[PDB]
Amino acid sequence: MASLIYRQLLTNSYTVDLSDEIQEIGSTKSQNVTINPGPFAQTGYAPVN
Amino acid sequence: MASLIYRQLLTNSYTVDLSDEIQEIGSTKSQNVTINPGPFAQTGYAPVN
Amino acid sequence: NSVTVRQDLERQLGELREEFNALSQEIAMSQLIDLALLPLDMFSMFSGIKSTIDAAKSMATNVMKKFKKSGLANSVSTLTDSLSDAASSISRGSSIR
Amino acid sequence: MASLIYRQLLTNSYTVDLSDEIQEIGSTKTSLWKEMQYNRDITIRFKFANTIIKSGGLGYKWSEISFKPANYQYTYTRDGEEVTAHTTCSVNGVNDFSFNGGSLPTDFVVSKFEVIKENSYVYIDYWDDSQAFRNVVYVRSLAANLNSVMCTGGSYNFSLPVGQWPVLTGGAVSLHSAGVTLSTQFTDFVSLNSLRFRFRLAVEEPHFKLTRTRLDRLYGLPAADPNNGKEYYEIAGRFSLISLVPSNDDYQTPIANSVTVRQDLERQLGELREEFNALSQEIAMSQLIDLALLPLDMFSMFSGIKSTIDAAKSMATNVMKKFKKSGLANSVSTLTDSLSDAASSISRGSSIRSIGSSASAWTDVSTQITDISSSVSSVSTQTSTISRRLRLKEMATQTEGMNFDDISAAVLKTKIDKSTQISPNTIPDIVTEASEKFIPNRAYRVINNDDVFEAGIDGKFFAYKVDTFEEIPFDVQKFADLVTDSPVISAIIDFKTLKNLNDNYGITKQQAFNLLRSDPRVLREFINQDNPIIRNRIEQLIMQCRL
Amino acid sequence: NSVTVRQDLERQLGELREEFNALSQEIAMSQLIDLALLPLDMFSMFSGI
Amino acid sequence: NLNDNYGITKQQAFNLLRSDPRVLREFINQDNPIIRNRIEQLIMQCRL
Repeated sequence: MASLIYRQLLTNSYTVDLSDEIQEIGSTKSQNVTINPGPFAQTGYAPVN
Repeated sequence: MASLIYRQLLTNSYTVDLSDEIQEIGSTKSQNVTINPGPFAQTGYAPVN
Repeated sequence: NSVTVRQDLERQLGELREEFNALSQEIAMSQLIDLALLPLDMFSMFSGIKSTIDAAKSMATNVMKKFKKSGLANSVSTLTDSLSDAASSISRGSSIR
Repeated sequence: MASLIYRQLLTNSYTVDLSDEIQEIGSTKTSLWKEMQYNRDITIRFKFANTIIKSGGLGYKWSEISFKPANYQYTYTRDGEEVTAHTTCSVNGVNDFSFNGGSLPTDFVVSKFEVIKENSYVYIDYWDDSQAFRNVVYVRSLAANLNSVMCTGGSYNFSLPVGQWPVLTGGAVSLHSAGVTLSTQFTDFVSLNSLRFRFRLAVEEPHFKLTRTRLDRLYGLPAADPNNGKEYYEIAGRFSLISLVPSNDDYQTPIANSVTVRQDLERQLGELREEFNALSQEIAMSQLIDLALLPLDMFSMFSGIKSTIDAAKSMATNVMKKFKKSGLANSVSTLTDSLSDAASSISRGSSIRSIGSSASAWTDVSTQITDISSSVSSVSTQTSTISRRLRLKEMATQTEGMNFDDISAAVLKTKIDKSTQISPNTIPDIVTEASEKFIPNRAYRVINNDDVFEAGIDGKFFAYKVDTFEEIPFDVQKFADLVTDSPVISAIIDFKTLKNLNDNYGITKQQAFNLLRSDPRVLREFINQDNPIIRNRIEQLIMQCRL
Repeated sequence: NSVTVRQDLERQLGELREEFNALSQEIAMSQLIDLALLPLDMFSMFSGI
Repeated sequence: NLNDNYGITKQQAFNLLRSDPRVLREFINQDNPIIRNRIEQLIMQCRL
């Protein structure tokens, strides 16, 4: 029935995962960002003459 | 109640094979993965003698 | 960039099954049959899952994979092909009763 | 029964898209058959290659360090025999690392630098010489147990005009085999098939560093020296194979090999139809009716196929994607469109039709246009058109009483399981033809408060009473608009057979009620005991389904 | 990188809804009733488009 | 409201079950009763 067809449309969700992993595997590159420090020391070279 | 639950767990055998095939063939044709250098410049005293 | 990750193991299935029965033996009664009338789906059968760590799709696929090798699947397949062959022609005239 | 089989296999035609896209992206750039056991113990030797390219100038900039598919050989001694092997390697899903020294032309820089981590794969193929290696064109299943290898990496150094040379040491990836399949391989125009091995990865503790560079504690085997100056990589393991051979009719003569695939059999269509006519001529008496009750889902439809390729489901649903070329999917699409757009146009679409009893699409849209035959009446034409349309539709939506597609798929299964010569790639046309070419002309019935009539796609039609049997004169419009909004009874037993059966053998009331409403219970109970004339009618009807 | 916008594709539905209303004003009266009776499935709805 | 028109003794046990399209179709096709207004507002009642 139309309402039953609507519930059927709700049921078959086990294909969206297949679809988007298909999208991902044929998609562009992956990447891995790296780590960075915080504050610093503000040093120099005093005894120069 | 359960009738259709066990019906659907049994019918989707036609889809599980598609799933394993597509995951394998995607594993075959995966593209390259490139890391990012990061927001820093790594330098050093190169020409020592 | 560690040495590697290490998947963890799990206890043998016997203790799981016995404690599963021990958990069954304190189920409610009226709400059980109250639930036993609503025919849900294949979807909400696995809607509420714990921590869903990139697992729901793979777990559903694994359920579908493992379900077809059960005794019930073999029994229904032998049912259907046996009746198809029986109706196909006069294949078995009279061997046993 | 089989009505729902056709419905949900048609609805599950949205899955053809994933298969089509993945297949496109993966190629961019009784039995008369017997199986042989094949369990030959195996081991394998590996080898890795590399490619290095510098940039012209002062010899300070380096462009790419990359892997490359290599192929070696070795001489095997197992079971007291000698065999030679050709093997090739490959890799996919490699991570890319880089190191910039700056811009001025006196500093070291490498642009592309591939290293393997826990996201890649390695591919291996065999070339044996035993007869097991020659029977790998038709295989049922494949499995292999292999031992892991604790592979490592070596050390490479550059060379610069001034200063001591930069070195690059270390590399370590463990291997774990998971998955075996089939492929082809060639090196000297010797193209013939082989089997593939895929592996998962794991890296170990050693540090793979670069000297005097702001770089340390790299994890993963690089492409500098993946061999440590060694020769091969010893990996042993079990192996299984259950391939088959196209054996002859006899039993004393097996075959020592298998010749080839893509053989030009492709046997001519039309010569694969008369044997179905014979099979139907020796089909059954009543057990097909027993078969015509259980709804045989997609799993049970192809449970006993016994093939070598699992893509049968995708093609077998592409077929009810592809009735676009026939008149099944086209008919449902067109008539759903007609009902849909007739439900929105009151201005023009609501007045451009013919007349039944009221503005309905199931009756007057049937009388759209058709060139008339030599000599017929009028009412026959409208009855034929409306019966044809509600035939094509009401069958595929819902009804009461046993329906004709049930027996249609019944004869389908009786042919498929008792075929004895069908390839996995000829069913995706037999199913289409049988869904269309069968069921040529069947009549339909509906009950209305002791008043009942019938018509079919032959130009014939009658009307008669329930609790007696005589003809009453026919009318059109009230009958049309009462069949518009009622479940219909697929007339398995037509009017003349009912009249003859009542006249000769008599009938009780309960039998009349449960027979006029297409209940298979009374049908089987009646044809089982003594096979009267309607046994002839049903044998003709199952004879009628020609192709 | 770009300061990603917090809205996407709404500027189409925002104008499409009113013409939905305008066209739905003049639906038929008897034909949509029996348009509901046939169980128009997942394939049928999305085919004739 | 409709009970001013008779429609009784076979239509009550069906239209009260509120599930059969047959009797409502037969009413809507020729009678043009209050139910026509009811379902017309119902159709309008789902604006979006």
